[PDB]
Amino acid sequence: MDIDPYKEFGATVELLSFLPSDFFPSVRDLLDTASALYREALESPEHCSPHHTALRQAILCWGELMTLATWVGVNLEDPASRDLVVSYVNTNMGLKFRQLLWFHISCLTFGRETVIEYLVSFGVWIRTPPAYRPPNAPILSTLPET
Amino acid sequence: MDIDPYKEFGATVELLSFLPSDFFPSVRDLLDTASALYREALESPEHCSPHHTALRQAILCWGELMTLATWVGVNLEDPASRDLVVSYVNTNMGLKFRQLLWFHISCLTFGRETVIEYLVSFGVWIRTPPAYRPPNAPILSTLPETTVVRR
Amino acid sequence: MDIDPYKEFGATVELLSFLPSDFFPSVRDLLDTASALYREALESPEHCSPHHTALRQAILCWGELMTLATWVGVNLEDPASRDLVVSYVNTNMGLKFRQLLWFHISCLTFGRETVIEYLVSFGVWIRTPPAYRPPNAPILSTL
Amino acid sequence: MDIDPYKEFGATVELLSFLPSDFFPSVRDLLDTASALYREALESPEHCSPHHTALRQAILCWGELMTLATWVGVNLEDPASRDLVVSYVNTNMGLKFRQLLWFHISCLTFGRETVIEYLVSFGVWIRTPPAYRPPNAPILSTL
Amino acid sequence: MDIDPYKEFGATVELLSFLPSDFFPSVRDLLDTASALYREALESPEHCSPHHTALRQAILCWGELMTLATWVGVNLEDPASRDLVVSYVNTNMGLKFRQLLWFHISCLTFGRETVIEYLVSFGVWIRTPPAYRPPNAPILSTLPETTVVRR
Amino acid sequence: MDIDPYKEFGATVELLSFLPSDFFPSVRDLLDTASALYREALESPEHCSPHHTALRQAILCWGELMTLATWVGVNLEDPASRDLVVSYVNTNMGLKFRQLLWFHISCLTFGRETVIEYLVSFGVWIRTPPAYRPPNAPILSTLPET
Repeated sequence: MDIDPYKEFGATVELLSFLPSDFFPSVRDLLDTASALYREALESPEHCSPHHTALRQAILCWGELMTLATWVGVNLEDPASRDLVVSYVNTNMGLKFRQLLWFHISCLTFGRETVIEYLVSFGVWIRTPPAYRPPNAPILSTLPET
Repeated sequence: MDIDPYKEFGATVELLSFLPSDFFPSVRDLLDTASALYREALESPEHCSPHHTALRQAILCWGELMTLATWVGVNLEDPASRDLVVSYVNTNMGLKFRQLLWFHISCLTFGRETVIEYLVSFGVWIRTPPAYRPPNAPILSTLPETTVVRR
Repeated sequence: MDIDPYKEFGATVELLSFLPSDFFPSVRDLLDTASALYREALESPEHCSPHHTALRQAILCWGELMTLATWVGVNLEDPASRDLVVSYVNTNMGLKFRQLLWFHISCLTFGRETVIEYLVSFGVWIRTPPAYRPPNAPILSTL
Repeated sequence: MDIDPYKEFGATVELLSFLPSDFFPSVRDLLDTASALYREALESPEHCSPHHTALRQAILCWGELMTLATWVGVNLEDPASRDLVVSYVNTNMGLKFRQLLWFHISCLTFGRETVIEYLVSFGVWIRTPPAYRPPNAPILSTL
Repeated sequence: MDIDPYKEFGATVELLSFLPSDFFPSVRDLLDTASALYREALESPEHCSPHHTALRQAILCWGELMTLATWVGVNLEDPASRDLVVSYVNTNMGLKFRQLLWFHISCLTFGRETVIEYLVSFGVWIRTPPAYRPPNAPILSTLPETTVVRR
Repeated sequence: MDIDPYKEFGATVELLSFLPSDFFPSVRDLLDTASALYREALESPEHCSPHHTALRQAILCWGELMTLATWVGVNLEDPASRDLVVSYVNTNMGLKFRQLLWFHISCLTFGRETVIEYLVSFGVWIRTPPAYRPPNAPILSTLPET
């Protein structure tokens, strides 16, 4: 079908592409963050959020992708095609997967509407010329002010 | 017909004339901003606002200009004239379209009165020689001058 | 973004396609009509209507296109490429621009709904084979 | 002073420009129509209407012009200059005078607003290209 | 008659002398600003304010001076004296006109008391020697610089 | 812009041109009259009228024009162009300046509406043939009748 995973939460693939691709963290860092913070909740029998549900699904999808990478590295003799497919998996699919993981984790942490507003503001700040914008790049924090 | 596109919305050409050419982002950046923010409203059959209407019209003009640039690059085997026309289109007319798109988008985003007050203050800042003015120009943003998002 | 300009006004490119391209008046005649009727309203500092807004936008766009044509005729030495560019601007782009001007002006004048029923009725009259097509084609009026 | 005569009545020179010059009837036919319909009102000692006032003024102006033509034909010996002046008076000035007479008479007859919508509708019909221009052009009536 | 055009409004020539002569913008930029956001009032038949009245008078004087410059460039076959007169008019006579225009425009926009206290504060900032002079100077502005607005 | 200085008071350049140009007094006489009558008010920090404001502005404009004439007479060696520019300043610009000064001073003295009515009546009297008009030319006075 024509399914946008972000629209049920209030965003779009176009909105998450409004940001650079080099901005999103690594799949490993995102998974470590998730395991550090929301592990008990993801491993629980209760849903506890659509965010939690989608996050479980994405984590398992990426685990299957890593299993595929390993099966390739083993059963494929051609080093060219081997490394080629592995690079494809790690980069092209990893980009979307870390987009999704970042979105859901940042939502759970700070706030869904907050994350959406941050997407918009950062995508505008990056396209604004430097002299006519704030110097520091936007960022999300849970550390209150004084 | 002596028409000012900004007089309808309360601004004026002489008011935006003080904005340098380096202040406006690229046409592509502005179009991406619009398509990411107000796309479902621009593609909507409802007159959401005059800003939306003018934005649609400007986007379509720019699409036709891109079509023209492509047709030129194809049908003009004279590289000199071809590149010359393409540069004119992308620079001189692109400047006006950047101006217009930026005005309408910034209005939709922040507030029309806010944008107009910002333009006034920025004209004041830019008309001043550099020595007798602060180094950093005014900034229009929904964020604080410190870019941090809690909640 | 695929932005149909006539969607917010209740029509579509596929709906105006009922009209041929040779049916539309000249940009000059359309602009003369506009300047004769709605000049003071287009020069006005008010959102008189969305049609007024779009009409201002289109007029300024066409003015910039004429500026382009003149700048070309001046700064370009190759007469072949010069004439090619000028003819393209005048004909191909002018087609869409007079489509738009005609639509919005006919709206202002006769009614948006009236223009829409005119479009459908002209589509009927043109789909009609010639043997049974009446000579007097549809047209707008107020009398 | 730039005094548009049709402004106080709701039209403009640019609006009547929609009408060609060969479209207007002859001064003689217009005056015959006036004398057949509104003669007793124009000879009346009352401000029947601003149209009546302007019509009286125009008729007297044209009468003085005819007097000029006759005085020329009498007192001028150079037939070249005589014919030149007479032709100029009859054609160039007669054009404006029959414009004015037609406007005011059609007002009296059918309605000022009706005349205005007629002007705009005729502008449409004439901007229309011939292939899609209906043969039957707009016209005023009461039936 | 000692006619200080600024004491009618609360200032003086000596109060505006705090501002250097190179601080004032161009006559053309000032005219564009006026035409942009006070014109409908300037052309009105109503006494909007003494600022408006004095501004009308100054604009008309400057228009007549431009007329004079043109008439000179036309009727003076001596290019030397021609350019001399033209440069005098453009620079020496125009300095005072742009002083006056800046004053009245800024008083119409940001207020009169604000402009006066701004003159005072800028006089302080400029009397201050450079080693102890802050980088940023007083700059008239309704908008705070880092204005992050979310809607 | 398109600015008429007389319309904010209720007159026009066309209305002040409705009178002859040889009718207006000299700039010197007008300035002497102003200094004799309204000097304290023009030198005061209070506005006291739009008339007073415009009059101050015009006086200073004419002072700058005289300064220009002097600077010319000094720095210009060519006597032809020197006298030419000086005559232009004195005559062409002086005409408008004395029109303005006369208008504002007569307003302050007698009455704005009175001055307007006088403009109209005098411009009609001058164009009327002599035999069919009053013989004496109109004039403004503050001297009441008996």
